[PDB]
Amino acid sequence: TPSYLKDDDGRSLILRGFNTASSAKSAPDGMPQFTEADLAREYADMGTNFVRFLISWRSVEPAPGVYDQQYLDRVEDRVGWYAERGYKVMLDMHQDVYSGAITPEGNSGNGAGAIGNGAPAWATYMDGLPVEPQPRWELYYIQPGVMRAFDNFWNTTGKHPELVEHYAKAWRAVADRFADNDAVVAYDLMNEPFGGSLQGPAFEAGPLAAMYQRTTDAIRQVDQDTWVCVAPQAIGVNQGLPSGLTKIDDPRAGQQRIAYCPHLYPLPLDIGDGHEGLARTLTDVTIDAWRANTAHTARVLGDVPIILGSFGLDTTLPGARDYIERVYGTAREMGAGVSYWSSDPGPWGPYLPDGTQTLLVDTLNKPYPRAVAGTPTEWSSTSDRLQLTIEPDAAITAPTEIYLPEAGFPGDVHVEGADVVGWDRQSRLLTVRTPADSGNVTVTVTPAA
Ligand code: NA
Ligand code: NA
Ligand code: NA
Ligand code: NA
Repeated sequence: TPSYLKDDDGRSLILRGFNTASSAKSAPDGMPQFTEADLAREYADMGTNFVRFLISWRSVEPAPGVYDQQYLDRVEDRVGWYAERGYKVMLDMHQDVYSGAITPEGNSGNGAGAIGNGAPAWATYMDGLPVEPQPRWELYYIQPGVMRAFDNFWNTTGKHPELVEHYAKAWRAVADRFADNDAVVAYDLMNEPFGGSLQGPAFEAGPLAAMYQRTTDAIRQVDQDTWVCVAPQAIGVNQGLPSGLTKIDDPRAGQQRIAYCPHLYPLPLDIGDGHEGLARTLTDVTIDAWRANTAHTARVLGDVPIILGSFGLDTTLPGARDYIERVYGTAREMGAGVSYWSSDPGPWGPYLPDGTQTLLVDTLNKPYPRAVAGTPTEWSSTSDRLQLTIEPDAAITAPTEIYLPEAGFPGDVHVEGADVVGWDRQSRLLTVRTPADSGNVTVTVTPAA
């Protein structure tokens, strides 16, 4: 059965939010094009309680050994917006195709970029190997200069043992700033690791795991309590193949706080431009295969919690809502958190460029338990109902906290199996208390007559 991240009250967290935001990748100041008013809109429309907040190595460490505390001030400012609205934050050290420094035309400055993004220019060593224009961005991964930049980072070439050490110490700098931040729950060490010339389990169990171990150790010099979240290699594994990632040791006193944060991008959904016919058949197989592989690696890592850190699609495609609902149902059964890709404007996201909602908003805006006083064994919801079964824990005194959308709960609530402590119609938060002396408790929440 699944394991959960916990809040300071000991409640088990069911995490629902977005990646915010891809616009940070190219921004000179490292910040997403996302305001406090945008967060208020998100919360009002969907009741989210989590964010995978994109940060970047190029912003943390713009020159070797010279950390930018002003950038960290900016991150802290945004984290405060989230804190004020009761969100938990996972910071993602984000890259795609290594760096903006992989081409001159795509480099928005010092490794920032709209396509390639992440590492600072000083950490990018392509050794003069070419990077030719490609018709979709993912193809840059296999261009010679990008492959070489990764091979140098992982020190496959033997020429750059320092780069992983810089990466680990950049994470330590972030962790030193955020250790005492009560809204931060997780550090996602690297978006979509790619091995370059080294592929599969030899990469994952070799230099990838070694970087995760070094970085975990560095973070634990300054932060004992934040969950350290590790990803498999993305290529193949995103598409349903197994990971060879191996266990990371957590030097913290007591129980380990490592979590697993894989992504889900079925190939048939992409190539088929939607979720109908044989593409749907094969995407459903992918989801199920992915679930089994994800559960396996989460066991290997020490029976750890899971966060689906990224998944998404163009919501206008045939079958999109069915796909989204399938993924969220799977995450629910797995006890997984979810950060959807992404909050950015356009048909993948919740809002179009003019601020109009896509179908994503209504799809995501469902009741869910946010923080449960005990282990949630099973739950379900529809627009106007939620049911939740809880394995009791008498040590927890904080109430179970549940989001109820206005759409289905226009007035008061009726709760079977628990006492209502609070029903805040402004914040949309229901708080309930359940007995801890009668075994597993089932709570059913419906609109008042
Ligand atoms: Na900058
Ligand atoms: Na460079
Ligand atoms: Na924290
Ligand atoms: Na340990």
